[PDB]
Amino acid sequence: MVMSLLGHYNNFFFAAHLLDIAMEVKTLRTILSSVTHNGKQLVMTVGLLAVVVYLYTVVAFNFFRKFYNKSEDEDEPDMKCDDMMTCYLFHMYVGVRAGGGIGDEIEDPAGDEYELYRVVFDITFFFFVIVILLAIIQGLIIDAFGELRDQQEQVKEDMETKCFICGIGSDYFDTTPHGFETHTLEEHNLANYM
Amino acid sequence: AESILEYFRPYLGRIEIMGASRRIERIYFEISETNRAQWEMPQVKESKRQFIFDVVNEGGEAEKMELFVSFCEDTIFEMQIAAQISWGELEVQRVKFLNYLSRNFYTLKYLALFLAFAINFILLFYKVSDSPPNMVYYFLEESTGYMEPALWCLSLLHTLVAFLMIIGYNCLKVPLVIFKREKELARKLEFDGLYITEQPGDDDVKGQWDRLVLNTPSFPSNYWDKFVKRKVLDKHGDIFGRERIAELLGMDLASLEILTWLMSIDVKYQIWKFGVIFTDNSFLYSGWYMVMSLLGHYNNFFFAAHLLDIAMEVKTLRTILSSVTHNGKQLVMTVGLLAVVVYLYTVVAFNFFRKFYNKSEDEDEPDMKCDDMMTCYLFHMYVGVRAGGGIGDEIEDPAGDEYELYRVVFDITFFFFVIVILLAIIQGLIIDAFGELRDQQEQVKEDMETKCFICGIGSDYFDTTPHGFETHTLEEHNLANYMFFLMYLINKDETEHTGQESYVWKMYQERCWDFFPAGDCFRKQYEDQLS
Amino acid sequence: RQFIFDVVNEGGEAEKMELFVSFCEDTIFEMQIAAQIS
Amino acid sequence: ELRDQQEQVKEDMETKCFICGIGSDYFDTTPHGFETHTLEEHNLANYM
Ligand SMILES: Nc1ncnc2c1ncn2[C@@H]1O[C@H](COP(=O)(O)OP(=O)(O)OP(=O)(O)O)[C@@H](O)[C@H]1O
Ligand SMILES: Nc1ncnc2c1ncn2[C@@H]1O[C@H](COP(=O)(O)OP(=O)(O)OP(=O)(O)O)[C@@H](O)[C@H]1O
Ligand SMILES: Nc1ncnc2c1ncn2[C@@H]1O[C@H](COP(=O)(O)OP(=O)(O)OP(=O)(O)O)[C@@H](O)[C@H]1O
Ligand SMILES: CNC(=O)c1cc(Cl)cc(C)c1NC(=O)c1cc(Br)nn1-c1ncccc1Cl
Ligand SMILES: Cn1c(=O)c2c(ncn2C)n(C)c1=O
Ligand SMILES: [Ca+2]
Ligand SMILES: [Zn+2]
Ligand SMILES: [Zn+2]
Ligand SMILES: [Zn+2]
Repeated sequence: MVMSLLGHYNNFFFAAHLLDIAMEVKTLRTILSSVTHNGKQLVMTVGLLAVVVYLYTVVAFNFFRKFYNKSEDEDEPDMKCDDMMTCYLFHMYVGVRAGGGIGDEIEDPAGDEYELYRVVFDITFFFFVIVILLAIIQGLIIDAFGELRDQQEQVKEDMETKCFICGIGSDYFDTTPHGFETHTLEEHNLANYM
Repeated sequence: AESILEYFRPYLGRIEIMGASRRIERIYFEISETNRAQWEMPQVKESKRQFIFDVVNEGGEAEKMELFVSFCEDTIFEMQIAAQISWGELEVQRVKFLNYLSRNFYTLKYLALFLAFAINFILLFYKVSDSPPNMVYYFLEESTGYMEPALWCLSLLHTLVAFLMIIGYNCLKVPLVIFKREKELARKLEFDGLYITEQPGDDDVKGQWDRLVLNTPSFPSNYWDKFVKRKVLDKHGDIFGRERIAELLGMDLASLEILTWLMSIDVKYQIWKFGVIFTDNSFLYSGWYMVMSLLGHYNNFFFAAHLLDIAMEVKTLRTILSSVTHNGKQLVMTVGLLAVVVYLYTVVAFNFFRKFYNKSEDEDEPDMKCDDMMTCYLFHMYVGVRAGGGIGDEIEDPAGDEYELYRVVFDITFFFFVIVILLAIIQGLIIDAFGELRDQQEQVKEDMETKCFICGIGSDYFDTTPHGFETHTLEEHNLANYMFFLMYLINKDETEHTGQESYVWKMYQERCWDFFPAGDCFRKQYEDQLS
Repeated sequence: RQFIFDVVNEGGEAEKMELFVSFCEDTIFEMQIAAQIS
Repeated sequence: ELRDQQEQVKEDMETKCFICGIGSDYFDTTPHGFETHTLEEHNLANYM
């Protein structure tokens, strides 16, 4: 209701109401439940994916501060490592979102100069931050899925097979023809105990 | 008699042992308030949960029972320590201080964790300058009454707290360590003859660092039986010279004889002891944390190493990272292959496609990254692996004839393998590792939700009567009670032991764990009759 | 359907029965409301 | 898939006998039952 009142102040606020297209139609709710199921894990995963980009920020600084720099004009400034957080930023922006990590937006060791340090650096970066971490993320959700399904199946079976009121199983009730279908539809029915 | 039979409900216990007449019999006894009071504190409760978890999903299924008795024996020690924490004149202050640093050890840990984030937030403001306020570093903030003075001040507090956790660990979590270590030794010598008949056997390094204490005159220090050295002389004392086992167990000549500090110190025991700890994986982590806090005074960016605890033991991070540490040798192994394949490609390219390479533009174009199988190997592990279509995106373009259909095959093969197959396998392993932990956990829980620990009977038989598997698992065969018995009988002054409490005692002192039900239970035995 | 689902895969196994009685007590109220609107 | 197969194998064993087919239950009624009917009586190496 409040967003529908804001829709009269600026009509683009009516775009907020399309978020119901996620709330309770069963295919969208079961899909989004795989993401919600598993929260503190994920919100923590992302947490690590920040303390693992802060450390690649620090190191660089101390040593590789020249191998950086993103300008072209002779009077080249735009030094994204000569100030406070800019690097932490440059590492959470340009970095994380790429293919080979920082190694694709920072000069090129090539010309000697600690060559075998910026190689190690980059390869260690991309490998962790892009395989390991981003991988773990897809990992959690897939599991969360399998998880819901397992619960559901357990439910159904525990039922297809045994009684609610009492606890006897199908066997001791199926020794006779159509048995577990009587001791659960006539005798110990549920609706009737109500 | 309901009032009475209720006031005394928390101070009674029902066991269900089987012995003598080959029949099930019930035992009743009394438990003090303090005996039960030191059981519901959170530290012991979490120990129960962890022990139950790692005995159903590892190699038990027969010898699980002796592990349970071993579980009781160490919680016996644990509860004694907790009771003790709740010139000349300075000794009263020092015992009160050591009891203080160990009484709240987990608050010192949270306070060190908060100071790591407080220092690292202040490090985001640094800045480099071409001249002073070449290569001059400044704290680059508005003066505030903050920044530089607070960065100086917090570096002392983090080092003080990282030092106090060494003392806090050494006076709380190391006693039990040295304990679970003497028992072992004094349990091999007698009922096996370790050094009296066989021999460590090299491989067992542990079983060697510990050939130093045997002779020590305080071997059974943190261990109840200060007589072990005399039960081995009495046993393996004939088949082996009574004057030969009268050495590798100290008691030198004792066979016949059957301020402070600096003044009395078994130099040789202390040595042994020290060794035992510089190898505990929890002590080495605590030592590293302190060392990095000292390096934090040489260059303040070393305090960024302490943010790695944000992975070590908060439960969402630990369960997430545990999916990566499971399947270790697998992963590393995979990468190994991903380095042989990109080599079986280096060898190839070279021989033929060495011109299709080259990464220069100047007329005098050199930068030929294929004039050495070394550089080629790098160019293939650098530019290559990390891309979208593999080498095919950083190496000219077949197009112009020249083996066109060879560099096509090359690239497409390289690509498909190294980027689908391999990188895929990696994500594969971790996901599985996940499913793996969950399965174990579920197994644990269920095996429990459903069956008994002491014996092995299942729910069914029990659930025949209303709420069956909640009594035979909450009264009779309870677990906590098969433990309070021990502590009880240990106090009961012998001469006043009953009949059943003397069958168990003699069976405890001789390690014959056959007094546990295992397979049966009153209800079953006395079925027909009534119970 | 929803009640049956969330009593087998959570912490029942003993006290499930009082939940069932609690289930009946609220559907008792529900049916009374529907009568008052028709 | 491979893991499932492996687990099945192990368990089918941790739990039941090879020569005959009786399970752990009918054997564990007594103390350490199965660990006997699979290490003394119906051992396998011995039928060899
Ligand atoms: N009291 C009971 N005791 C044992 N089993 C029961 C009991 N009530 C239901 N069941 C189990 O659930 C099944 C019957 O559920 P039913 O399909 O009637 O519920 P429903 O989905 O509301 O019905 P409908 O499909 O008509 O909507 C039976 O197979 C039975 O095994
Ligand atoms: N001696 C036993 N024999 C059979 N089952 C047992 C035994 N001890 C515990 N259990 C099983 O474990 C459950 C009781 O565990 P309980 O929850 O009391 O441990 P806890 O988690 O330490 O307790 P709390 O939840 O109060 O911390 C019961 O459902 C029971 O089936
Ligand atoms: N004949 C049998 N009948 C039933 N179970 C058997 C039989 N043989 C082996 N087993 C099962 O396998 C297990 C014994 O296998 P064992 O570990 O001895 O094989 P192994 O791995 O060759 O031995 P080791 O571990 O010494 O190499 C027992 O737990 C038992 O249940
Ligand atoms: C497994 N690491 C350790 O042993 C450890 C060792 C030392 Cl010397 C210092 C700290 C802060 C350590 N880290 C923790 O001890 C810790 C990190 C997180 Br996140 N939570 N957490 C914790 N766990 C329980 C109670 C209080 C806390 Cl603070
Ligand atoms: C003397 N004694 C014992 O005999 C004992 C014990 N714990 C188990 N036993 C058997 N403790 C702590 C003990 O002091
Ligand atoms: Ca007496
Ligand atoms: Zn029924
Ligand atoms: Zn039991
Ligand atoms: Zn058999």
